[PDB]
Amino acid sequence: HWGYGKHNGPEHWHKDFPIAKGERQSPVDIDTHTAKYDPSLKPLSVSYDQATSLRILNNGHAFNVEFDDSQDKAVLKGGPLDGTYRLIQFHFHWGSLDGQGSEHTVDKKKYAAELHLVHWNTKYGDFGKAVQQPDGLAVLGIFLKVGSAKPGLQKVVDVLDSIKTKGKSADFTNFDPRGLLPESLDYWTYPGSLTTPPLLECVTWIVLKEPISVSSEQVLKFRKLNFNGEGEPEELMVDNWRPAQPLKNRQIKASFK
Amino acid sequence: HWGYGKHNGPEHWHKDFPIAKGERQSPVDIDTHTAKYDPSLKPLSVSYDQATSLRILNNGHAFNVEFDDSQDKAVLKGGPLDGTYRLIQFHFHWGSLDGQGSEHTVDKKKYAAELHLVHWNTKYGDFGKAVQQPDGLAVLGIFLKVGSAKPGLQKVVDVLDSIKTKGKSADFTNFDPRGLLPESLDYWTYPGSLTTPPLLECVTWIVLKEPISVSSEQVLKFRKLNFNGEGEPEELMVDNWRPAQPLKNRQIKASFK
Ligand SMILES: Nc1cc(Cl)c(S(N)(=O)=O)cc1S(N)(=O)=O
Ligand SMILES: Nc1cc(Cl)c(S(N)(=O)=O)cc1S(N)(=O)=O
Ligand SMILES: [Zn+2]
Ligand SMILES: [Zn+2]
Repeated sequence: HWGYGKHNGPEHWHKDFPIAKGERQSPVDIDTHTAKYDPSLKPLSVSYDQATSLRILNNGHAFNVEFDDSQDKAVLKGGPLDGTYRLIQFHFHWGSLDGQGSEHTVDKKKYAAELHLVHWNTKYGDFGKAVQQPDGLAVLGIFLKVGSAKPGLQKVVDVLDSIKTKGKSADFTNFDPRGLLPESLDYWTYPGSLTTPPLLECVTWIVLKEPISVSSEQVLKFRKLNFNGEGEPEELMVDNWRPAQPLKNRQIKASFK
Repeated sequence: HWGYGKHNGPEHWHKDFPIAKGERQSPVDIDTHTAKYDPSLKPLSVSYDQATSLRILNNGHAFNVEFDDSQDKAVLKGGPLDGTYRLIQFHFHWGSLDGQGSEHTVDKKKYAAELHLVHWNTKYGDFGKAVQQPDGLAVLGIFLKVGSAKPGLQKVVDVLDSIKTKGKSADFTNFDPRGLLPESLDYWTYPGSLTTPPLLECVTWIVLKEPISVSSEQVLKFRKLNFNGEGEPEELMVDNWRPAQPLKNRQIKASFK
């Protein structure tokens, strides 16, 4: 029964998931002056041309847009990564107000929301096996700020009415995640973890420097979702972000000067 | 985006909810000289000894005090009712000034506010199924006039600061709704509807004749609530009442002579 409230939120998670106090937890604050440029990092390769989305699900804390990951259709490669990582799902974290919502921060700046594109390393065969490995996942993180609308996001926001409450799903085919990417692929990278329970330390984080812009009306529709099931008292799905965790013995690398 | 303003208030609701012009809409004016005494009505049975409140919520138009309705703990029976109705929530409607705020009127008299205790018929299993039935709900309505304070109301007014804006909730356990009841259970009854969208024609209305008294300071605290979300321009939550609707082919019955 973990969640984001006073009695079950991030400060409680360590009781059920002791790794919450581990050595490579996420998210973190990105200190842009301390991050070091690494000229040995390769360009990021984001190959989403054959992506095939299947479904969208309200899982009780956010919503996941799911993909067919049974062949290499949508893959992340290059950058800090060795080998091939297949897209399985994306989701967001967001706030109750525009001044908060992101998980990562940039010189302590919080964005209104953060998009996570989750990928698993094909050398481990399946997602479930991959999360047991220190290099099992690669998450592409993208900040959202409020300003102009993101056209490529509108098909997501218009389906949210149909998955308002916990446990609802809807068909969501033919969704192109390329419409959620900023112009630049300039990034920061560090070794970390899932930001939700079970908090497994299996993620290579790749956080893009350039935010995308979404409109106030688009993020308002996120905030009309519900944490609760149908027929239960309404609890708006807002503030589903974990705050920054201690960097400990890690270095954040920059792909750019 | 229905509400109570000039451009989205009760006179607009029929566009989205055509039943607003239906044959059994609420509230109504209670013409006390036309209501007929029915000696075949049984005494009302209000059994609230085991009620267990859980939470209070600002839903953007009023606030709801919610109950655990997963067993028969707080039930309404008798009167005009067949079977057992379980308490799910209560809320109020109120005005900007003491001369208005009630939904029902009594010989055209408007009270400062009106309390609605909402109950669903256990034969339909859940609230959501109950509102689809002509005998699905029973609402106990109680008028508020301004005079002496209502001691049993003060725990509600003191929590309102913590739910000032739309979408906020707070724990609200151990609240006894018996402290909101007048001495007499003398009532009027008629078949009607929800008074808010979706305006479903599923309610047996039971309106008590005896008002309760609340102090000016108590109703002032209702009027400090906000329709708006946090960080938005302030719009005081006042005048959240629907005016009287046409009686059409209905009879109001009185439990008393
Ligand atoms: N399965 C999963 C995997 C990752 Cl990697 C992440 S996150 N937030 O670390 O990207 C979140 C989730 S989920 N669906 O529990 O929110
Ligand atoms: N759910 C509900 C049920 C009833 Cl019955 C009524 S009322 N005003 O008819 O009592 C009001 C509401 S609510 N929460 O939308 O204001
Ligand atoms: Zn995430
Ligand atoms: Zn009401």
